[PDB]
Amino acid sequence: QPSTANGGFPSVVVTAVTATTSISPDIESTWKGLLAGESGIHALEDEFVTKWDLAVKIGGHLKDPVDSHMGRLDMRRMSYVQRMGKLLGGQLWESAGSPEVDPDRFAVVVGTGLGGAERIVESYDLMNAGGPRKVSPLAVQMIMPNGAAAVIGLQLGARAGVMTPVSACSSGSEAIAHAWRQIVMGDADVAVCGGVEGPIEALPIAAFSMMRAMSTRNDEPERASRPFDKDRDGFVFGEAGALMLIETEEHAKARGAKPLARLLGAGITSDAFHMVAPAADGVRAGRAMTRSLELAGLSPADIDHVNAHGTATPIGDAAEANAIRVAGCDQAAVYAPKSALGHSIGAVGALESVLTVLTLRDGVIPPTLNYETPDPEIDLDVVAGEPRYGDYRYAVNNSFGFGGHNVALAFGRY
Amino acid sequence: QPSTANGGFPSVVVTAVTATTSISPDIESTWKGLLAGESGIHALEDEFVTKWDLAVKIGGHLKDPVDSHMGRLDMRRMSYVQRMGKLLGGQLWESAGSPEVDPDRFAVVVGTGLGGAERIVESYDLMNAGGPRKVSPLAVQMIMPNGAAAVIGLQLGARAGVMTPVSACSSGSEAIAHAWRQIVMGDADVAVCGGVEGPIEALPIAAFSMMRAMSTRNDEPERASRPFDKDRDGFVFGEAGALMLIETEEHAKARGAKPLARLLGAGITSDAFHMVAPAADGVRAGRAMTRSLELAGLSPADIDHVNAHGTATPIGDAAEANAIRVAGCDQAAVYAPKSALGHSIGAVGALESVLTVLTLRDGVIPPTLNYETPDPEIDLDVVAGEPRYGDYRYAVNNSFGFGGHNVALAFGRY
Ligand SMILES: CCCCS(=O)(=O)Nc1ccc2cnn(C)c2c1
Ligand SMILES: CCCCS(=O)(=O)Nc1ccc2cnn(C)c2c1
Ligand SMILES: CCCCS(=O)(=O)Nc1ccc2cnn(C)c2c1
Ligand SMILES: CCCCS(=O)(=O)Nc1ccc2cnn(C)c2c1
Ligand code: NA
Ligand code: NA
Repeated sequence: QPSTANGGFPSVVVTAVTATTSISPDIESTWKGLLAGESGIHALEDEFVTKWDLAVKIGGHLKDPVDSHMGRLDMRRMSYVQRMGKLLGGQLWESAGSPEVDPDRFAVVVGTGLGGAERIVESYDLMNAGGPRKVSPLAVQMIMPNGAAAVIGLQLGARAGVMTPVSACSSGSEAIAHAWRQIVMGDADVAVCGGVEGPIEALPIAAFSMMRAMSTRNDEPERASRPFDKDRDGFVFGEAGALMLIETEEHAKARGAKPLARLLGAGITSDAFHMVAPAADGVRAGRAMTRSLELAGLSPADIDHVNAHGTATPIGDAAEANAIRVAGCDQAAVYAPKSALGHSIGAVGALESVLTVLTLRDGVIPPTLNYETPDPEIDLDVVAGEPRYGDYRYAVNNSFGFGGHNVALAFGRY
Repeated sequence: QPSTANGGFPSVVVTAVTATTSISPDIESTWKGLLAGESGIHALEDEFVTKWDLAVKIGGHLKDPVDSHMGRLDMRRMSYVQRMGKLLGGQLWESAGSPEVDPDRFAVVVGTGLGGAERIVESYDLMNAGGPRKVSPLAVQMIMPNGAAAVIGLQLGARAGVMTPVSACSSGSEAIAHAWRQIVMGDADVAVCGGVEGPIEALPIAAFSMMRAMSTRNDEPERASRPFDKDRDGFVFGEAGALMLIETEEHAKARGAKPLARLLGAGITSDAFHMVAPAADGVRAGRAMTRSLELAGLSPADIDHVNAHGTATPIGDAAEANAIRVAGCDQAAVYAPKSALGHSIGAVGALESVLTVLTLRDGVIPPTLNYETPDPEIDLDVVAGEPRYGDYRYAVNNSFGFGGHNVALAFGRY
């Protein structure tokens, strides 16, 4: 049975990464800030907080707003997530040395949680105001959730598939999983993959708050996101988008690209348990980790590091602790980046996949912020206080999305 | 290099199908009507046609509306596409003999074009009216585009992955492609797959009409959808949803299920050409057909039948004729079901995949309606007049979606 370790799958490497976060528009500056213990989460200055008197008054807007890079034309022809995708797509390609690749062996897979939803309301207002002919001929291509991936595939010339998986919090990780599949099955040699997501506004806060999924620790915003802490009380929004470039090792060697890590396997399972709550027993989520190991050719003892999904909801962190144990990975050093960067839904799995790559590259795990009184019922080796330098050889990034979608990505040091 | 023909991939069969269309809620009755030359497309009786004086006054509502099967509870807890998914999911399972399968080897892949979009506007109205606490705690799970797939996976107990690809008109075909991948890569033994889509309303008509993508032949609704006809003038909406059950041949034999056809291979490519127009040269779209043949282990000469994407836009049918030629399949007998059933976007590839199965099962192709003066620049063997009974051994179903997403599915007679 084929595996990465036994050569049954081609070797696939990560050759470039890009991300915009609440800490910085530069991924290497985000990484430096994480290591320094910085948080992207602050008091929301937006007028809409006072207008609605929202329960949640904290979150992390992008440090550098996407639209500060968008002129009038882009603001009229693209939804927000398309604008963010176009921005990250060009940054990534430049960071990769702007390679000339075969378009027919080049795929794009970019997940997102929702799509161009703000253009739905706008098109509906324009039609109420002025009739059907005041809907833009660009409305369909802006609204459609595949729009961000299509923009990037068109911008970079990808003709071996342009795909958009939608699985809430796991969308950006699942995109990297399907890009890995598209390469190992032979349909592509190189792929841009990741996730983009919209900004923090009042309706998103209201919608997730009404599930009691969100922290309300407004007095101390940087202390609010507390994954695996006894005093956690839900997640915090932190805006983000992230893409990575993956390609076969032979493709990378032939064009002089230095891999940052290896992408060794990917597991996708489902809870079939509840529409928003994860299964308490963590069994299917752990099975996604196991599956990524099977495809990589690893055993649980090889896993030095787990980049947790760790949203800091009470039930989510408890389910994930069971999953890590179920997968036999609970000796691994655990990092929960949402402690610092918050939750960006459809982008966050991609962002955390980039962070996992950087952990393997630099042999260091940033501290999980606000991990001060460890939850007694959770016994994980959570990195905290200051970065932990260590000999990390293999790592799993977890993403467990609303709807019960479990994605685990197995990465290796190059 | 592995293929279905050389045993490199496990044999995968189609064991059950279900669909709701503008002709009938029963797939076998839809099939009978298609053979009899029936059209689902009629004059729209909806008040909103007069209210807005839409250019387009024709379309095919479902013969049996989804919500005539939905009580008060389902109407409050699910978006439309989730309600349609729940309806089709239960019908499919019953039609399959309600098998007991291993949940851990059971996947769901259901595409859709947009998602629970009507609940976005509703949640936003509820918040304007009564503040953030009058947004439902169910809003997130109703809005999220993965919601229909999650509903079906939860209803049927699928724990080997629940996935939602979004690729406009190719969403329902791409879902069947990823379900086939999930089985042949070893992650699952059985999968429910297909696509669901929302209903015809005024804003969707306005949005697609402003691209000049839609027929305006309101005087003769059943004559309006004219794929490959010289006098075509765009597509017609025809509501639909469709799912099929696929499983390994060994899984099917072990539980006494009679396969209706074989699912032999799937090709996914992209145009990277334009956000809504297909590439004129049809090259990448043809390459998707070729790729499905490579994975099946077939040559172009084996392809007896092509179930065309055939939307009846001027540029779309011309591009697809080039694609079929590029793929070496232009001796195949061509059917364009949108001539009778119209375009259901995210569901239509799944519906047409079911129709391809039935063509192989029954050795017959329904007539392409309204094919009366063949376009001189297109030279395809378009079935027309009355059904063509023939020895169809292998067939390709094409779906080429807005955004440049090309999916070809290779099917074989069982
Ligand atoms: C980290 C913030 C996540 C917010 S969200 O999950 O509700 N996605 C989201 C997606 C698209 C748009 C367009 N406008 N808006 C406001 C959007 C929001
Ligand atoms: C501009 C309208 C925002 C819609 S919302 O406020 O209800 N947020 C939202 C809701 C559901 C999902 C699933 N994925 N994602 C990202 C979501 C986001
Ligand atoms: C065959 C009709 C296709 C219409 S459409 O492409 O615009 N999809 C669509 C999807 C969801 C909803 C919810 N309400 N409405 C009106 C919807 C419409
Ligand atoms: C209830 C709001 C309807 C939004 S709409 O009228 O603009 N139609 C619409 C627009 C884009 C896409 C992509 N896929 N699909 C299916 C789509 C459908
Ligand atoms: Na993670
Ligand atoms: Na077709």
